Amino acid sequence: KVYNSIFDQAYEIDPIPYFNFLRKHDPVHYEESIDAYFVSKYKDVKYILKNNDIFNTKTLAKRAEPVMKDRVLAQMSGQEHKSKKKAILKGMTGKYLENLMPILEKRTNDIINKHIEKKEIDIVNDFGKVFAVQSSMDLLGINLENYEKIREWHNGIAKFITSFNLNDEEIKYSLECSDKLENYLMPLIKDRKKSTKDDLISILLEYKNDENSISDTEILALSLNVLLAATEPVDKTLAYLFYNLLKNPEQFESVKNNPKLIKNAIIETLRYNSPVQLIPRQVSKPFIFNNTELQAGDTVICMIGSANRDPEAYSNPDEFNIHRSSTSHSQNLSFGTGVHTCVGASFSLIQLEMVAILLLKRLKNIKLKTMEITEHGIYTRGPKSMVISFD
Ligand code: HEM
Ligand SMILES: NCc1ccc2[nH]ccc2c1
Repeated sequence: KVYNSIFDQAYEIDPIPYFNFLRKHDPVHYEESIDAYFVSKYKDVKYILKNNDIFNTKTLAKRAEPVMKDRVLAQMSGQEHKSKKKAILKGMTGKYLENLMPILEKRTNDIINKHIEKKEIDIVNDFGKVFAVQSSMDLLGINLENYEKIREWHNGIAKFITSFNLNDEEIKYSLECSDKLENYLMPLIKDRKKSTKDDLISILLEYKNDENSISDTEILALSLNVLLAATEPVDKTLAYLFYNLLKNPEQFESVKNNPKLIKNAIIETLRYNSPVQLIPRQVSKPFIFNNTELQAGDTVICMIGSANRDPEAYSNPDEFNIHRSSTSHSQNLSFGTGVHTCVGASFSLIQLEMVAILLLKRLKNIKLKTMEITEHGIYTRGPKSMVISFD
């Protein structure tokens, strides 16, 4: 009936032609392999995410609980969601943020110092994947000793969350990974209870729901939620940022000349190469977009990358342009919108600006070595490698 499928081999290699086709010819597109509709236009994605009652987050509960071990922020609503969301934000704002950022500068310079004498560095594999997990561990309060194993287990859990047809042996490994992370993490939650530090895990322990407190298994689930949420997109976005700047030498120079433009470059990178590509919701009642009827219990999947390149929301949407100013410009959907918008958005922009500015300060006469990237992932998406040389 319809011959263009999200799961075509061509899609993961280059989804942009698919974005353009779907928005123009099938904006609410059914995929029988996973019994879900993919939503490609900016207007409809925005509407879905802004109407949490019609499109709720219970979808993200069977695709999460197996590894998260208890309730995650997305599953919550009402006063509980708002107050716990505020608790998490407390660990990346105020005094917690003032303390964290010097530490993330250290993380960054320690990685740089590991590679500076080789005169090249892989922004994906040498920097991004290491910095991303370490920064998440520092946010939480986890000692960097076992960070290599933390990365391994994180990868296994993330794969279960971001995948669509896992086989039985792949599933069993993702679960093992989450037990090892639980086995590792629960003892530190039990130690943090007594001696209390100034980190996010202690914030969660001091939480007061009137006079109640989240169970340890729920602190673990929320701690795992932050670990997964903060790690995955940081690597990808840093790589995309430097790739796009170097592929547009004139814009790279504008940033070098006015470093303030770096914030805009990060935002444009998040729009152009959205590292979180899909956001699922469950339909709570009969509903219709364009011609396409949806029923209660159906699953819709917002295509963030498609929406962020919608010509109805941006002029020249498929061009990287750090100087976009609000013929047509909209707020991008890379952090979502509405009730469940990313709690880490402001911290992410601050952390990414710090790292980019330090890389630009210490690596002189940067030159691209990976002339053509190859990207992988349809749920979370980024380059396999992104190597740069420097003096
Ligand atoms: C460039 C970096 C990041 C991007 C692109 C990103 C993207 C997103 C998106 C698109 C959502 C919405 C998911 C939905 O509506 O179902 C989300 C939610 C969330 N993100 Fe991020 N995120 C990033 C960094 C972070 C960081 C650093 C944290 C730190 C803890 C974090 C924690 C969360 C949490 C807890 C949620 C759930 C929000 C809620 O349910 O109210 N993320 N993120
Ligand atoms: N907070 C960003 C984010 C959103 C969805 C995700 N699915 C797996 C990891 C992950 C991270």
